[PDB]
Amino acid sequence: GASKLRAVLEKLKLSRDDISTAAGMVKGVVDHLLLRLKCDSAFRGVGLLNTGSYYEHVKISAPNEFDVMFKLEVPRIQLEEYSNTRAYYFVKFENPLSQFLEGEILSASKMLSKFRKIIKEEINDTDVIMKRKRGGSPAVTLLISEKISVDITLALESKSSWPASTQEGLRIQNWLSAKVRKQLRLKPFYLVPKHAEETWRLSFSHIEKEILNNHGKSKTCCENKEEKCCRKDCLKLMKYLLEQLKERFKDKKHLDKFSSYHVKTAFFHVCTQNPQDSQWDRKDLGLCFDNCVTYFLQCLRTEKLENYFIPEFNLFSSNLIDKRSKEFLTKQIEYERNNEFPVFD
Ligand SMILES: Cc1ccc(-c2cc(C(=O)O)c3[nH]c(CN4CCN(Cc5ccccc5)CC4)nc3c2)c(Cl)c1
Ligand SMILES: [Zn+2]
Repeated sequence: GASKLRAVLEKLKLSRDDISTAAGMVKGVVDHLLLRLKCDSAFRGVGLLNTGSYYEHVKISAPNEFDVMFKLEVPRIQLEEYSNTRAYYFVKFENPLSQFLEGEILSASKMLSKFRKIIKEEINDTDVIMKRKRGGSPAVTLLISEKISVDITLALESKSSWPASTQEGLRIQNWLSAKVRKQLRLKPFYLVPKHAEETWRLSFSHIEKEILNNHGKSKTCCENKEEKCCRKDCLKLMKYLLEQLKERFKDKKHLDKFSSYHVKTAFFHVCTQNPQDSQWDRKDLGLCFDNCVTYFLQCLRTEKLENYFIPEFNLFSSNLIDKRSKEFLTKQIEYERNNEFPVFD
């Protein structure tokens, strides 16, 4: 444990907890968008994923940045792995999405261009302007007033068994048990637009809250005084460590490809590595956060960070992130641990 780390966590808790109208402004915009979308022939079956919450945030230090998902149920889906990528698929199949068919394969580009057209129109009809940024996921980014920012992703939902590329993924059997792994694999999966082309990426982002809210080997982890663990605290600190380094070097482009997602992935790989709750004692926050920082550094150096669900998908391959960018971050983190983590004060 370290006192500095707890002070950072106390600051992050107060920004998250204090009175804010922001969620209300976002709910207003989202509820309005959903109504204009449910009238469209193609987006009629659109539903907000997790209709009840605090809307989900991409940043632990930014209370004004929101992350939202609109899902479309896609029964009787045929998936085809593109170029042996393990995570990117062609979507094959009347139905409402038959309009976006280009032969047999579903067009994401055309679906996103339509989704954008409808949102861009609703923006004019409280001031909400669509941020100029263009990319498949998030499909849309809105700036509400001056401070509030909302990412909106359009995703396809499938209730069929997870694709074969996931068979060895979610290696939680020595931590959460074989019984829990089997229960989670019965949950749906998502397909989001992203190029490896008219390819969709497999997404399991919805599995995170399931694990975070029931994260111990003991069924009573964090339910009493005797069983207080630091797993959630280590993830918040790992995320905050990346966010602060990204902010510091925003004028350069060396940390542009790194995201909270990479930090989450490496963190859950440490959970598999250290499955016992005794390896996560609240008193050992310092050493636990150190095990996290060390593992992430090893990922950067070896250029290896497997998708937690798709083991043959390396998020740190040279083709996705060049070595110079990795070596830059490796140098910045190594500086932070050798200087009592200055980004935290
Ligand atoms: C044990 C475990 C479980 C889950 C994950 C996981 C996996 C994925 C994945 O893609 O498989 C993730 N992706 C991202 C970033 N996304 C940005 C866009 N958001 C849209 C949204 C917004 C609101 C409501 C739904 C959706 C969701 C969060 N964190 C992810 C985390 C990991 Cl690592 C380990
Ligand atoms: Zn716990």
